[PDB]
Amino acid sequence: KRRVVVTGLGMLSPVGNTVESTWKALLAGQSGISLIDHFDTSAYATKFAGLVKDFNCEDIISRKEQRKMDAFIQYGIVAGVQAMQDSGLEITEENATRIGAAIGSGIGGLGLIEENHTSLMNGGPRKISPFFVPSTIVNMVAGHLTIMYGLRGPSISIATACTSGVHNIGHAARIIAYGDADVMVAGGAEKASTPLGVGGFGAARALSTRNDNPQAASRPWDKERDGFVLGDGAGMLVLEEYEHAKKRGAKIYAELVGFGMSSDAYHMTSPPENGAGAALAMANALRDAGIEASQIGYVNAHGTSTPAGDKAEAQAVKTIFGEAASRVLVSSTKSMTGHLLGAAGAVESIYSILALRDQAVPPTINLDNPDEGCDLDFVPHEARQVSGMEYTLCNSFGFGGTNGSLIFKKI
Amino acid sequence: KRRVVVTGLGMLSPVGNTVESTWKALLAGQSGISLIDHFDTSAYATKFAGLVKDFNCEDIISRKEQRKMDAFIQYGIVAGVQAMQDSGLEITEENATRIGAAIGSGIGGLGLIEENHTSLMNGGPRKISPFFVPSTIVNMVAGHLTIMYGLRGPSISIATACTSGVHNIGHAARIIAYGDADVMVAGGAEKASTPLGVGGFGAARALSTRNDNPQAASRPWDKERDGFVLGDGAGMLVLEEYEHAKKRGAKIYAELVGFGMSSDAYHMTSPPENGAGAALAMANALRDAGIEASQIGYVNAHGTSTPAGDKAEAQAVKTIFGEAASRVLVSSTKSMTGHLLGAAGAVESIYSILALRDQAVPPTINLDNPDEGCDLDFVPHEARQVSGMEYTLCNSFGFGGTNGSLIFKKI
Ligand SMILES: *[C@H](C(N)=O)[C@H](O)C(=O)CC/C=C/C/C=C/C
Ligand SMILES: *[C@H](C(N)=O)[C@H](O)C(=O)CC/C=C/C/C=C/C
Repeated sequence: KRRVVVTGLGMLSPVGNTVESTWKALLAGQSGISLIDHFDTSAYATKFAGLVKDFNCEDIISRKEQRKMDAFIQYGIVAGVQAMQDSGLEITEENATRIGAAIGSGIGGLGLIEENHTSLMNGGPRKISPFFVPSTIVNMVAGHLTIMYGLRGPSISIATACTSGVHNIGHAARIIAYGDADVMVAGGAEKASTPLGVGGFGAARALSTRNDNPQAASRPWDKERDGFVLGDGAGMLVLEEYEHAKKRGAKIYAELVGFGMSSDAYHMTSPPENGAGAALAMANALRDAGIEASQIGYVNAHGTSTPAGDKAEAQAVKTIFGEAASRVLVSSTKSMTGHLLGAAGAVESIYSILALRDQAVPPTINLDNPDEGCDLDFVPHEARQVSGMEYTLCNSFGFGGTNGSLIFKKI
Repeated sequence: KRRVVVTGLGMLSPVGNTVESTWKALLAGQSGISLIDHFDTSAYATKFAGLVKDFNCEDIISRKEQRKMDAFIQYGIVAGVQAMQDSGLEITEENATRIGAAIGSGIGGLGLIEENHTSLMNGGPRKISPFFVPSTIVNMVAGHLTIMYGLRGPSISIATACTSGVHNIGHAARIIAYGDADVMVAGGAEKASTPLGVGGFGAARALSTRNDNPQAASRPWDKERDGFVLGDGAGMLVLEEYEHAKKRGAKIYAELVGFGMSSDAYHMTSPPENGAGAALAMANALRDAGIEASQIGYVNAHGTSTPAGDKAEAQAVKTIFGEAASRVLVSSTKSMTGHLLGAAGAVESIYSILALRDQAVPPTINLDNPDEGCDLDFVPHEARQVSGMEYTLCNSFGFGGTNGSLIFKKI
C-alpha cells in the first residue's frame, strides 16, 4: 500500500505572493479584495475582485517567453517553481520518469482568447497570434512545468470548474498510490478577472454587487450574502510517496489520507437545498480514509457567499457530522481571498495543511449575522487556536454538480 | 482485482452519426472532409474540415435547452445517450451512487465564447448570455449527462489537448478498478471548426492547406504531408467492472487491460524527433497490461499527417515493437476522419475495439508515397482482413508533450 505525503508548497494569491505571507494575512483576517483597474468597469455590475498584487515573474520567466503565455499559466509556473524549491527534489535521469504533474484550471486563458478574438474581429485571421492555442489551453501549466524540470512521468489536467483544484490533488495521489508515479506536482491556476469572466458571471447574477464596500462583499453564511467574489491566483502542492520522501529526508507537511468524489444530478449551476451531493463526497472521503466524522477538527468549506450555496453545504455538514457538528470547526477563507474558481481547491488544500502545522484555524470574516438556521461554529471573526487536531477536511463544489473532498492528516 | 470491460458504444463523427455507420465508412475508405460553409473562409488558409453532417438532436435535446449549450456539449450528450442505450443499463436509486462520468474536451465551447465576446464588443456586458459560463466550460458534457440519467458517482473531466480522449477513458477505468465506481461513461467531445479554432491553428502553421483536393489533404506518413486536418465529433464509451457486467448479462465489446501515460519534456507543441515520450507511454501501457509488444495486432496511431509528428511516432513504434515492427499493423483513421482533437482518443478507442470484434483493420488512405525511412505496414489503401488478433493498442499525443496509450483485449 502506498501512502502519499505533501513535501512541498507553493502559491500566489490575492493576500500574498508566497505561502507563508498569505497564511499570515489569512490568520490576521486581512482581505485581498480590491477595485479592478485594468479594464473600464463603468458598465459593469461588479467593479471589484481578488487580484494578485505586484506580481513579478521575470526572474523565472523571460519577457520573450512571457508572450506565449496567458496570465493563468504565468501564475501556475511561478507557484509551481515555489513548490519545487520548497520540495528540494533533485531531478536526475534516473528520476525524470517517475515524477509527473496534475495541474488544471476552470477556464484557462480567457485573457488571451479575448485578445486574439479582438484582433480577428479587427484585422482578420492573419492578426491571430501563432501562440493562440498553446497560450490558452488549460493543460499548458503542466506542459511548461514538465519541460522546465524535465518531468517525464504522467501529465494530466482536470478541468471541473471550481472542483478542479481538489480533483487534481485527488488524482495526483491516486496516480502515485497506483504506482504510475512517485512524485506528482499538483494544483490549479486561474485568472478569470477579465471582461468576459466578470461580465459572464454577472450575466448569471452570481456575483456580489457590493461596490460601496468591496472588502465586506464576501460574507459566507451572513444574512446579507448577495453572490460570490471573484479572485485570481494559484496554489501548487508537491505530492510524493512516503517511503520515497522518507529516504530523501523531505520536509513532510502532511499525509493525503482520503479523497472523495460525487455527483449531484440536480441542476447545472444550482446545488440541491439538501446538500446531498456535498454530503456523499465527504462521506466517500471518510470511507476512503477509514475514519469517522468526529476525528475531523476543521472543515475548510466551499462556502462561496451565495445564498443557496452556503445553505446547502451547512446542511451537508449537519448530515455528516451529526452530533459532532457543534464541536467541528468550519470556516471559509473566501471571505478574505475571494473565489479562486479552478485554483480554489488548491490554495484551500494548503490552508487545511498549514492549519495542521500551526493548530490555528483561519476565520470567516464579515459574518456579522448568521442566517436563520446556521448553528455551526463558523469561526466567526478571529483566528481560533486549537490543540490536538489530527485531521482536516477540504471541500470544493462546482457547476454540473461535480463534488470533491480531501482529508489531510498530521504526521 | 477489478477488471474493466466496455459494455456500450456511442458516437458522432464526420463519416457517420452512429457507431456502425461510421465503422462501415472507415472500412470502405470513405472521407468525411469537406468545405466549410458556416463562416466566410475567403481570408483563411484552410477552407475545409471534417464536419458532422445533418446532425439532429431535437429528439434528445429540446430547442429551449439547446440554447444553453455549445455544439461540443450537444455532440457529447447525443453520443452519450447512444452509449447508454447501447449499454442497456438501468439506473435505480440503489444504483445511482456507483455510476459516474469521465468526459473531457480539448478547448470546449469556442463557438459560444466567440459569440458572447462579439456581443460584448458590440453591446457591452449586458448583452452577454446568462448561460455563457455553463454553456462553454469543458466539464458540462458530464454535468448534463449525470443530471439526465441521475448519475451520482464520480464526475471528472480531463482536458489534455489531443490526449483528452485517451486520458478520460484511462482514468475512468482506474476509478472503477479502485472501487469508487462500478460503471463510468467516458470519452471526449470537440467542435473547434470555428473562426478562432481554424484561424488559430492556421496562425501556428499546423494545418494542411490543400484546398484544391480537400479529401486528399490528410495523408499520414505520405511524403507530401503539410499539416493535420481539423475534424469535429464525439465518441463515448461505457466502462464497467467485469463481475457487475457479467451478472447483468451485458454485451461485452472488450476488456480495458492497459493504460500508460508519459511526458515529453521537450517542446510545447513539437514532439521529439526520437518519439521517446510516445515510446515510454506505449511501454508503460504494456507493463500495466503485463504483455509483450508482439501480442499487439493493431496500433491505432496518433498519426495526424504532420511532417515532424508522423516521423516521431513511427520511430517510437520501431523502438517498442523492434523485430515485430514489420508484423504489426499500424494505421491512421485520421486520413479519412480528420483530427478530432479532444475527441480523437475517444473515437479511436472505438475503432480499436471494433477491429477486435470484426478482425478488420481500417486503412490509412492517401498514402501514395511513404517518406524515406517508414518501412512499417501502415495498412496503405484498403481495409486489411486479419485472424486471431487478441489485443490492440491506441495512441494519442498532445501539446505540452502529454502522452497516453490504451490497450484493448478481445474477450
Ligand atoms: C464555481 C462554483 N459554482 O463554485 C463554478 O463551478 C464555475 O463556474 C467554475 C467555472 C469557471 C471557470 C472560470 C471562468 C470564468 C468565466
Ligand atoms: C493536438 C495535437 N498536437 O495532436 C494538440 O495537442 C492540440 O492543440 C489540442 C488542443 C486543442 C483544442 C481545440 C482548440 C482549438 C482552437
